[PDB]
Amino acid sequence: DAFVGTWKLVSSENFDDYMKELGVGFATRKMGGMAKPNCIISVNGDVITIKTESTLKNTEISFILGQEFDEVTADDRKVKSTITLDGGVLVQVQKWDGKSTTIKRKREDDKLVVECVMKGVTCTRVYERA
Ligand SMILES: CCCCCCCCCCCCCC(=O)O
Ligand SMILES: Fc1cc2nc[nH]c2cc1Cl
Repeated sequence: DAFVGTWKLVSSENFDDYMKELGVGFATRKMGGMAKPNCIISVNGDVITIKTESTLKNTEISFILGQEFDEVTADDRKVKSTITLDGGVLVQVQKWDGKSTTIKRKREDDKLVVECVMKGVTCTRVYERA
């Protein structure tokens, strides 16, 4: 849809703080902090795939909107994830150990804007088409 494409990270604010609030240790925060991943989003019927590719790590999720799935995150959390579409925004929630974080992906002009929230910390990442 609006989301399908190959996207490259162009900007990020507060991602270290976000990773810290998730419990990510220093070595992994250091690897994530200056990573400039690509995000490849595709759809085949009911099934949406999001690949995230960077020099040191590749991850992938495939899902159906509104159906919970098990996910291993890039920082090795084992989470239960659910993704829905709300007003054109893809809203992902991850739940583990009684905690939750939300990742919202939205299309704005030329950009794919991703907002990640954990407790009082909000991170914003912007991608542009590769
Ligand atoms: C190898 C570096 C891994 C860094 C671990 C980061 C923690 C996972 C949070 C990912 C939030 C997704 C944001 C996005 O799609 O831009
Ligand atoms: F959040 C991330 C997720 C990733 N998955 C693969 N490489 C990545 C780099 C970053 Cl920073």
